[PDB]
Amino acid sequence: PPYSYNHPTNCISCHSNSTGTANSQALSGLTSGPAAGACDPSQQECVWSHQVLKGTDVWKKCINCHVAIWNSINSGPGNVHSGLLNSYGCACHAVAHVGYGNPTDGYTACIYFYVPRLSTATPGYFGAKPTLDFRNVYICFKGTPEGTYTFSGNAPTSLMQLLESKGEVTVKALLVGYDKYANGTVKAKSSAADFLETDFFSALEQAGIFRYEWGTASGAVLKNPSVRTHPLTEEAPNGETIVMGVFDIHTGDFILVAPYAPYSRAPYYLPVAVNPGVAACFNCHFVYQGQLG
Amino acid sequence: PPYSYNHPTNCISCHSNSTGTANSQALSGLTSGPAAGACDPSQQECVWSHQVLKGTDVWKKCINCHVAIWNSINSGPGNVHSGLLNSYGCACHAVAHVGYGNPTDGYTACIYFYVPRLSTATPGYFGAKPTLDFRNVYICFKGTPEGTYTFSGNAPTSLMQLLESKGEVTVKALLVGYDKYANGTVKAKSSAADFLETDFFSALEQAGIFRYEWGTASGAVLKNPSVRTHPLTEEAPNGETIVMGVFDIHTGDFILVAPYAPYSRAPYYLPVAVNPGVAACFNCHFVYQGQLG
Amino acid sequence: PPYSYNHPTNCISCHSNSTGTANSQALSGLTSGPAAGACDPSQQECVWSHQVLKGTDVWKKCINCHVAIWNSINSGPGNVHSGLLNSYGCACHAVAHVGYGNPTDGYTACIYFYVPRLSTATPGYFGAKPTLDFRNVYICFKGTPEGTYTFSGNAPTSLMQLLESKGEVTVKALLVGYDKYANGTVKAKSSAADFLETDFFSALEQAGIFRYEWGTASGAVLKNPSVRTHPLTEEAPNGETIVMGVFDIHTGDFILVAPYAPYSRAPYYLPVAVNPGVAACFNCHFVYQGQLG
Amino acid sequence: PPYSYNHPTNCISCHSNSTGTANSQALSGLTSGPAAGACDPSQQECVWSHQVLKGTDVWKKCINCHVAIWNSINSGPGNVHSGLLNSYGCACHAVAHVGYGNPTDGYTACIYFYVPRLSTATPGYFGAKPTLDFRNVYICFKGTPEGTYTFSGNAPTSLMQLLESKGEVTVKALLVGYDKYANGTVKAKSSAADFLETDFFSALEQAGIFRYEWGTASGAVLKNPSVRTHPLTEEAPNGETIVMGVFDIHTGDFILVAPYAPYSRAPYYLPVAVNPGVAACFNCHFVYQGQLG
Amino acid sequence: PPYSYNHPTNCISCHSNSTGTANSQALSGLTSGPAAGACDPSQQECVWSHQVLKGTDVWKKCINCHVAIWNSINSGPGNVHSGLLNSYGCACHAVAHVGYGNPTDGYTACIYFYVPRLSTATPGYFGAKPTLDFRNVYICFKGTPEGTYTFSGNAPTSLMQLLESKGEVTVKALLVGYDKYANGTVKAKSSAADFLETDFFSALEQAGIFRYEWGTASGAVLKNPSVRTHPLTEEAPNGETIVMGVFDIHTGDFILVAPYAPYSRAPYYLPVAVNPGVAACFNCHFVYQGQLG
Ligand code: HEC
Ligand code: HEC
Ligand code: HEC
Ligand code: HEC
Ligand code: HEC
Ligand code: HEC
Ligand code: HEC
Ligand code: HEC
Ligand code: HEC
Ligand code: HEC
Ligand code: HEC
Ligand code: HEC
Ligand code: HEC
Repeated sequence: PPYSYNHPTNCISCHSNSTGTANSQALSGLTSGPAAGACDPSQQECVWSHQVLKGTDVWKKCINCHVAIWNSINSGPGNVHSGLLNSYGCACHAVAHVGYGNPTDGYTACIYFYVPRLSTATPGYFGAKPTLDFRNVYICFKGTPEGTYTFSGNAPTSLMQLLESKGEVTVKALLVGYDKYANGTVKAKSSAADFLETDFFSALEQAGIFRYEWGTASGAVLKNPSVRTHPLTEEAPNGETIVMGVFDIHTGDFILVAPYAPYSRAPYYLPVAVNPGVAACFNCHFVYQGQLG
Repeated sequence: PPYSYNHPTNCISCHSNSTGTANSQALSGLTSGPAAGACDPSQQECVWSHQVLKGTDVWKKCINCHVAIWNSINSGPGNVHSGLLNSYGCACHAVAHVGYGNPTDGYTACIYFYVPRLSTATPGYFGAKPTLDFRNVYICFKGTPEGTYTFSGNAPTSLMQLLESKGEVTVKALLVGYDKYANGTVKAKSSAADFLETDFFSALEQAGIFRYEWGTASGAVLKNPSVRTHPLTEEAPNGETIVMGVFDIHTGDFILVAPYAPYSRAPYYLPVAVNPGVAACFNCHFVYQGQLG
Repeated sequence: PPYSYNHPTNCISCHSNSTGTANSQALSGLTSGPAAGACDPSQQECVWSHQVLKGTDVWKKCINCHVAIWNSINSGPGNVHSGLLNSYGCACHAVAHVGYGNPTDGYTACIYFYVPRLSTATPGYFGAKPTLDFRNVYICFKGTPEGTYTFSGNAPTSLMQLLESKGEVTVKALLVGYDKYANGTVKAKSSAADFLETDFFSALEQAGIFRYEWGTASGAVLKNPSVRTHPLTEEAPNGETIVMGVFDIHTGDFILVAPYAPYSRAPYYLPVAVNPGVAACFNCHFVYQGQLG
Repeated sequence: PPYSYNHPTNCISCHSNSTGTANSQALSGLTSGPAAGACDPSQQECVWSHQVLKGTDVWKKCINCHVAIWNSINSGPGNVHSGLLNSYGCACHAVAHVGYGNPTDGYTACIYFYVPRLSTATPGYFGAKPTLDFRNVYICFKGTPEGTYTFSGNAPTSLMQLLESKGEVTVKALLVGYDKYANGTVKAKSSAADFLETDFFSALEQAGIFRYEWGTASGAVLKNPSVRTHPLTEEAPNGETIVMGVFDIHTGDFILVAPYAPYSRAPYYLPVAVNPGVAACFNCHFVYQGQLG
Repeated sequence: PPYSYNHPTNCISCHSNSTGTANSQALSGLTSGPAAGACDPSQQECVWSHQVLKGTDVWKKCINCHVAIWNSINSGPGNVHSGLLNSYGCACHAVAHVGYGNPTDGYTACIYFYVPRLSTATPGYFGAKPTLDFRNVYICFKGTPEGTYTFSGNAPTSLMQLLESKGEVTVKALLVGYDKYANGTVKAKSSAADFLETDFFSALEQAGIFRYEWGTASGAVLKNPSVRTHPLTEEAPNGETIVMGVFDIHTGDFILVAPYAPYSRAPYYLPVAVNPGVAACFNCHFVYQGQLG
């Protein structure tokens, strides 16, 4: 069975354009019913049509959850980036598919993200905004949790050279200090960071990520005892997971978005002043003709 | 990961209008919860709504730290400049965003500040105070740490001409002599200035800025051994930082506020009589019709 | 950066009521510490509270250096003028703020001083002492180093008329002959005056002011080789300076206090018998009902 | 700037008890050095302590020049008047401070001198010497160069009545005939007096006073071409001067000491037999109980 | 100013031992030059040293004018009295200093002369010559021009008693008749005496003394039109003068030497046969043990 590391590993929901709508292009009759994309699930039984998507459609077709954020960026309080998302989906989050375990042999994982394109637009361009083209490039590699890596893909050669010279891909995240109790209560502390810096394939071994609270009478943010939040993540040490975060193409670092918005304030990560999560946008907003784009 | 040069490079806190308040316009439900600006983080889990701000709002929305200074100027002991700040935010500090490194190719950085406007107000005006309009103009440029620069922006043409003729933007700061010990103790000396004057992009290489003390039994100001101060800054030589200071539009010099208030007295910077930090206000308080405004 | 012409151009020290005292009304916590005027710099880190002062307070709040002179006048050997200084500060020295350069366009400078008030006190008063009221009036003007000037302010109309008719404000000082050597040694001669008489804005171009000695084995006063004195001043030809001296309201002449007390004796300024520095007190001690007060 | 009429108008030298001595009560450290009256100018830099003196001390503290005359009277060839000078300073010379000009409005000037006191000493005293008490009284007045005057002060009522009845104070001096050449040579003639008699405030307009020679091959006294003497005085028509001479309290006439000792012989002032300069001593040496003392 | 009655009232020339000689004990440097009695006026500027003399020196030190008469008596045609003058100066002329005026109150005047001493030299001496000792005694008094007088001094008691009994001191002189013309011509008549006999203090009111001629084509003595003689004296009615003559101690009469040698012949004073001027020598040449010496 698939294991959850940071995201629900429902390979159908993220790849098949919803399941509950009327026409439901992903739904088809079971035995001899209507052809694919024609049944009415509210009026007749029909089954998944085995639809799989590739390319930029997958980024856009991830609006099955996160309706609030999608509406927030599209004609909401995030109106600025509306042009980018409405044309390329979530064009700045990196999805890292991972396959199998047993660290004795070495796993296999690919990383998918976007890279701004700048070969056009009157060479010599050094603006504070990028041109609207991103090529949806990807990187995939194989290796053991310790030591060497082998790279492949169609990423820009400048990033491939950096990754080959480095020899590994690193993962860094911010670990808000937390206290775990017997009944599952998770309360955050006031001064603890324990900055993460490990190989990507050794990051599958540890699950000390804070990622919000779930307790009661907590002194930081949460106060309601009976809610369904998402506390500290799971280990998943030799399984098939979907690691989600952002990929800083400048240094080849896959960064996890470990803390949430209410837990990115000074009295909660004081020892380490920086939050690694917000680092992708420097590969978009301060570009020039060369660099690594 | 973002690097800290003089300011916390938390790109969300300075651009998203707080995160912990009740309504919390920057907070939105994670999967299908309340729309953006409607969750209660103390009563339900919700996530950053990807809100980004541009214009004069960003200057005003920087009241998430520095509550003491904001209250000091607004109806406090800094009551004089209350009219300016309450309408334009911190209208005299310059924020210099910087992107990427590897000085072989050259970085890219922009500078944001304010410039008094004087085209109105009965031509021939030569008062000791400026008119209340500042246009929040910006300058951005690209170049290597050594030699030539290329400029662009919407700054007044008089300043653009000076910057193009000069060919570079310089950084100057006051370096109070300090002694660094093994245990991190930093004690200031009695006579050492070592005035800074370097290209802006070569200022990212050196971190000899004094910027307060952190030791114990210090003979200058500090006496308490266990406090969390901010000692000498960090290098950040090929990273994405946020350099903060003031920009003197008269000479195109980006000035760092290197020493703090307790360390701007005669027995602490004696060899160099002037403190470069307090130089912005000459572009506001002694203006005339032309000049560089 | 600010330039030094005759005084340290530390715009905070002269305008913010000290920085090192316990309560330290000008000091405030950095991020969320105690409010302004409440931190203890010897026990906790806190920063300048952006306090700026206007009016008669600025004159009194200049006791951060010059403790010896302040104590000399207040209940010392200068006991006579103790009543005036303790109520109005240094009420006879003129401070001349100056802004920007490039003499092609023309600078902008204001002058601040005191003027005795005599409209009261039984009209017909022609005593040898003035009444204790001085109104702390100011004059500001704009113009190029050559030729015309434009005046404004709230000074008494009699002085404004004289300044407009004259068309310029002149600067005069006594230049004790000096010899400058390679190693910085400055020795005064026996007969050289070279009386100064130039427009105020052309006085920023030349720095031939003697202003004490710094050498060794000097035959005039100084004998110790290793001391920190203040030798001949600096040019500062297109910068923001703070010119300090006295303003003779009778002729509208801004007079620099060029020589010091040990160098105002006959064998050191013989060719010119008068010392222009001591000329302010004729606007206080020999007044009548009209005049220019 | 102050103007010289007959005396160096150095208001500090005559009022501040020297400047070059070791202890130097008038010298104080500049910024934070030793307190007033404690610096060593030959070993450390220190500045005028703003010391001002009033009363009989000012008369005694004028020994900073005129060392030869002071030693001549004190235990020298002027041994007779040694008792008077050692106790009251120069008790027979009159100092007349003057303030401002523009004769359209009228100036303001005070006169300071000594008056013998005779109310004691067995009424009926008509000796040829006065009693040793002089009260250092003063007279000050205001008026235009033409016509009326207004008097005030604490002088004996007998002199005040005479001055009010007269309506003006007159100045008289002896003008030795002189010839002035292009190169500054001044040679005295053999028969020319041109006795002076004018209002005090109209005496500031003319500068025909002989007051010694400065030429070469002169047939009267001087023979050396290269000396620094004091030739004919200056006009100073609307300025702040210090007129020095003697005040004959008998007639209220301020008398200038116009010619020097070598030029008070018969072949140099023949037309007028009397020299007005030596007229003060009749108010000391031939007094009685009443008179104007 | 001093007034001239019969003698130049130059109080310095008669009291300070010349001014033009090389060593010039009465001359001293002005500001810091050579000490008193050491300057060379022909080679350097120096000023009166305020030297005043008392005693028998003043009589001898009156050789600054009258060189002809001094040489006439000393080893000349007046060889007889050479012993007296060379040891006591002009020991038979009386000098009468006078002070102030306004005859309503009364003036004050002293008289200085010589009195032969005869208490020694074998009591019973009645020779035709006096012994060589004269004691340089003086008399001073106060009184109004009319009526009573008050006497004091150290004169011999016999003369004091006579003066007190008389109650006044009288002045007598011979008035040669003269005619005064518009152009200043003064011509003497042939028969007019108008003998003077008045109180000393009322003699200051009238100036009808002949005292030589100044005209042209005069029939008495003078023939040259252009000469500088000394015609009829001046009034000086309420001033400070120096009355010069001889004092006849026998009757206490101060006698003026009114006519000169060429005008003491019979056809010029015919009505009064005696000339009062030559009356002093009867107090020297016909003395005895008692009398009034
Ligand atoms: C349905 C279920 C979806 C779909 C179709 C997508 N997401 Fe999202 N996601 C989902 C859940 C329940 C959560 C909570 C995380 C948890 O339970 O542990 C998330 C979280 C994220 C995050 C935060 C990652 C982290 O905190 O470590 C991101 C960045 C994210 N999801 C992105 C994302 C994108 C880009 C999608 C479409 C391309 C997308 N999700 C779809 C549930 C669901
Ligand atoms: C939250 C965290 C913020 C926010 C939202 C702003 N600042 Fe400020 N700032 C912050 C810290 C922790 C510090 C300490 C500096 C350090 O840790 O090294 C500062 C400092 C400054 C300074 C001093 C710069 C220097 O000493 O070199 C300035 C001038 C400053 N901050 C300005 C500033 C402005 C103008 C802001 C809003 C527009 C602002 N800050 C927001 C923390 C925080
Ligand atoms: C701290 C630093 C101060 C403060 C707060 C004031 N002064 Fe003063 N001042 C200071 C220095 C180091 C010097 C030396 C001058 C030099 O380095 O070149 C001075 C000098 C003066 C002078 C002399 C001016 C001259 O010689 O040309 C004056 C007249 C003077 N300072 C006046 C003054 C007044 C009136 C102040 C308060 C209102 C004042 N100072 C404050 C240093 C400092
Ligand atoms: C220092 C400089 C002093 C001081 C402290 C005093 N005097 Fe004197 N004085 C000085 C100079 C250089 C001169 C020359 C005059 C000139 O340059 O024109 C004088 C002159 C006088 C005179 C003569 C006045 C005349 O000729 O018209 C007098 C009477 C005089 N000075 C008096 C005087 C007194 C009474 C002082 C102390 C109370 C005194 N001076 C101080 C220079 C200096
Ligand atoms: C310099 C000037 C002197 C000095 C130092 C003395 N005298 Fe003499 N004197 C002087 C003048 C110019 C005149 C002319 C008189 C005039 O101008 O009206 C005189 C006159 C006399 C007289 C005659 C008095 C008379 O005619 O009424 C006498 C008796 C006399 N002078 C005496 C005298 C004595 C005793 C002196 C020294 C002790 C002396 N003089 C000095 C000019 C000068
Ligand atoms: C929550 C999101 C999400 C989930 C869950 C997910 N994917 Fe994807 N997948 C993506 C996105 C986004 C892309 C876009 C890659 C591109 O556009 O090039 C992608 C692309 C792919 C590709 C294309 C690779 C290529 O070279 O074209 C494959 C294969 C794939 N996914 C397999 C899987 C499998 C197998 C699972 C589950 C068992 C899975 N994915 C689950 C988001 C997801
Ligand atoms: C993957 C690309 C990408 C990333 C990552 C990204 N942006 Fe942008 N951003 C854009 C583009 C494209 C635009 C211009 C949109 C347009 O012109 O329509 C833009 C515009 C903006 C603007 C407005 C610029 C203007 O001139 O008005 C702001 C502000 C901004 N972004 C902030 C941010 C911040 C803050 C981050 C990171 C926290 C970020 N962006 C991350 C692509 C990106
Ligand atoms: C502590 C303050 C601060 C931080 C941190 C900060 N900014 Fe800004 N930023 C500002 C201010 C102030 C402005 C105002 C510029 C204006 O008003 O024109 C601004 C403006 C901008 C703009 C607008 C440029 C334009 O032309 O309109 C962009 C893009 C931007 N920031 C990007 C970023 C990114 C990306 C980060 C972090 C990864 C970041 N900023 C972090 C203060 C900050
Ligand atoms: C970016 C613009 C700006 C800067 C920088 C600035 N000021 Fe001002 N200042 C103003 C304005 C605008 C006013 C007038 C406010 C009003 O009229 O309401 C003012 C007013 C003042 C006043 C009061 C003037 C009066 O007539 O009462 C003082 C004092 C003052 N400033 C001091 C300073 C000092 C000191 C500095 C530098 C250390 C400084 N200011 C920097 C904009 C500025
Ligand atoms: C050493 C002394 C000193 C220094 C340094 C100094 N000032 Fe001042 N300043 C004064 C004094 C004194 C006044 C008093 C004026 C008054 O009372 O009217 C004053 C007044 C002012 C005013 C008030 C003008 C008005 O019309 O009310 C302004 C604005 C000002 N200063 C600006 C500055 C600036 C900007 C700087 C430095 C960058 C500076 N000053 C540095 C002494 C100083
Ligand atoms: C700006 C005004 C001002 C200036 C400039 C000034 N004074 Fe004064 N001075 C005063 C006042 C006011 C008093 C009277 C103080 C009192 O009555 O309490 C005074 C009093 C005096 C007194 C004592 C007067 C008395 O009757 O006892 C002396 C002496 C004196 N000043 C000397 C000087 C000298 C010397 C100077 C110049 C070198 C000078 N002053 C400059 C204002 C001034
Ligand atoms: C060369 C001598 C000299 C000079 C120069 C001089 N004074 Fe005086 N001053 C005196 C003397 C002597 C007195 C003594 C008055 C007394 O004792 O009553 C005096 C007294 C005074 C007084 C006291 C008035 C009173 O009523 O008590 C004042 C005020 C004064 N001076 C002002 C000045 C000023 C202002 C200057 C120059 C700008 C100056 N003086 C220059 C010699 C001088
Ligand atoms: C032309 C001659 C002459 C002139 C002019 C003159 N004196 Fe004298 N004075 C004398 C003589 C002679 C004595 C000698 C008295 C004695 O020896 O006792 C004398 C003595 C004195 C004495 C001494 C009195 C005593 O009791 O010892 C005084 C005082 C005096 N004079 C004052 C003056 C004054 C004041 C002036 C002018 C302003 C003046 N004199 C002008 C000739 C003169």
